[PDB]
Amino acid sequence: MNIFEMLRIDEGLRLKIYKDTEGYYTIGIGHLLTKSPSLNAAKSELDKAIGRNCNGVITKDEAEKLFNQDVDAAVRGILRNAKLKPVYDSLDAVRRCALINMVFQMGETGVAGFTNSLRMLQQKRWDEAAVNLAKSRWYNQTPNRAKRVITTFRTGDWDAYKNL
Repeated sequence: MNIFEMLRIDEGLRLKIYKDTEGYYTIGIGHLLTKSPSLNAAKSELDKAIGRNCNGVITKDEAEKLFNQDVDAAVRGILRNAKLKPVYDSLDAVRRCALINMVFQMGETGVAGFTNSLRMLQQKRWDEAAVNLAKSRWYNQTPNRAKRVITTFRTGDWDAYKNL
């Protein structure tokens, strides 16, 4: 399993504009278009993102391209972040994937605010950090996905995703 397959399991694939768990306008493989309430603002972002007139609809191909960009940007963001980089560097390949998934879902900023868990992750206190990560809006709002990611940090392997 790899980062793309893992995220693709968590996010899904929709070729028509849709709403987030959060109510936000999205398309493809979890690509947020706008946090604005108008479908029209969304459409516009969409066409800006793709370089064509899409009329709210994209191809598989366009979805994966956006996905390639998004993943690349998540990793580069982690690398640039003073709070994130040190943790990322300290982790093994599998756990690195779990951080990357959090970053993709919630942005650099959001994750960098998980101060205490980050600390425990750096320290390799897997069980403690899993307990701390669960005490969040993130877990309460998207418990099945949060639990998959959390198991991944706890175990260091891909079993939470085997099922799926």
